[PDB]
Amino acid sequence: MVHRVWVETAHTHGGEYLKADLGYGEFPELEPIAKDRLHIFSKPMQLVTEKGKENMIQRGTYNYQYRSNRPVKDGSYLVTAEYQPTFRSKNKDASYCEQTRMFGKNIVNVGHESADTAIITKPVGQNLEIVPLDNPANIHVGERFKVRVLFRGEPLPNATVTATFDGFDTSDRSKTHKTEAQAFSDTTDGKGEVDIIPLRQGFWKASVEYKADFPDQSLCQKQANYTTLTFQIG
Amino acid sequence: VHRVWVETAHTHGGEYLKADLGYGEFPELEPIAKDRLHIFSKPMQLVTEKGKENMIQRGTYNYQYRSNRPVKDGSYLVTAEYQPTFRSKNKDASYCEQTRMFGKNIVNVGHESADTAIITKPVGQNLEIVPLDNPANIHVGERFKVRVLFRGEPLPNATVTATFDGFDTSDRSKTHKTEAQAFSDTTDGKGEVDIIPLRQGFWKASVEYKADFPDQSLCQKQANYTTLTFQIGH
Ligand SMILES: [Cu+2]
Ligand SMILES: [Cu+2]
Repeated sequence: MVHRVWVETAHTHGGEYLKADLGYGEFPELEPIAKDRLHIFSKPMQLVTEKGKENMIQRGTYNYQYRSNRPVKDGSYLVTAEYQPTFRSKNKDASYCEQTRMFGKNIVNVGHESADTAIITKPVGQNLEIVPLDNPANIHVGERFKVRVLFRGEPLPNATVTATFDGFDTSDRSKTHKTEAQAFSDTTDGKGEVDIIPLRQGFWKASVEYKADFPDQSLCQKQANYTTLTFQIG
Repeated sequence: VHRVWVETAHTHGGEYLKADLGYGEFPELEPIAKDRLHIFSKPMQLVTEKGKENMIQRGTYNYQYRSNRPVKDGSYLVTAEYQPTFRSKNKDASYCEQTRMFGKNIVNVGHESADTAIITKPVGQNLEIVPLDNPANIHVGERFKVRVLFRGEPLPNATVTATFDGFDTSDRSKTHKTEAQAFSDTTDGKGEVDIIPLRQGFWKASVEYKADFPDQSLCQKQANYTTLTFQIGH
């Protein structure tokens, strides 16, 4: 089971509590975070609004449910989740250390006709980050949704960005646990940007991963980053 | 980056089969340049019940081929090969790399032809996409199973992408994009993957594999780029 990270938000109208969910596992099926994984999510998910980044409270039936501190107004906001860095041993004969980090970012439009770009287009500081350059509410089927990929604050050229949606691939309860089939794939340009072309309406997840050398070679050797951006089309 | 694919005209029973060798950027057919003629030193092959036969290079442009004889209703293969070429590569050192490319097109002659006897048998391409079903039976959103073979054996964990003519067209030029894919997934332990087409049209599936060259005394690395073209819908 690969175990990737993404973020989901329920339909929220202005003035009520924004409920969100931390998906850790196989998209799009949410699952409770296991006992041996809790230390990985030591820091709660964050809500990004005009006042900035604020912590969310882990309230709900399951341990992956979060609720906003105060009610939220209409606008376009971000919900971010982080898999805190973990170290593990790998090989291939001269085993080595790898640091895994994962990030999830969800675009949430609180209120109909809300398609702001001021907040959602600003980088939030994730090691590997997908910054939307437009609001998904304006993107119809067949239109292009430009995003930028940033690694360590700089644009990432030639990075493979894939994208899928809930209901595209429907199989493999647990028999393979393989990564889901993608409905889109393309590489970023020199400015780190790529146009996602959605062919279906629904809840979409875009994904990018980068593997590189760890900065401090005297502590660890490799670093792997998996990042997703979740949004709505239509 | 030039790649190999095959296109076939709409063909009925009793007429010659016209096919085109695409060497370049899909789906723009281009004449094979003077300095590239030696690479395509063997003609495109037509695979039928009687096996593999050479096609005849007839037409205004040098990428155009016809079958030797009029073809009957059925399901046939048209294959093209970019013959192995060696080039030097630097990292710092210098090593030999052999490049080979393959293309295969499933062509149904007759409006009701959905045979599988010919198109599902491997042809012997070093890197090959073997269809396990006829695409004429595949409607939009259904699964089209293929297997990937490398040196005759199934190739697991290989990335297969797919796109169609007309998917990415914006601002295409001699120095631009339109490599965007409408599908991407990895093969399983049996080398099989289900392409899920979301639109009708002229589709191309692609896979590549970089490995060590067999005879390390002569060359070091090998790179294979392989295509499968087909029609979805009518
Ligand atoms: Cu509503
Ligand atoms: Cu016809």
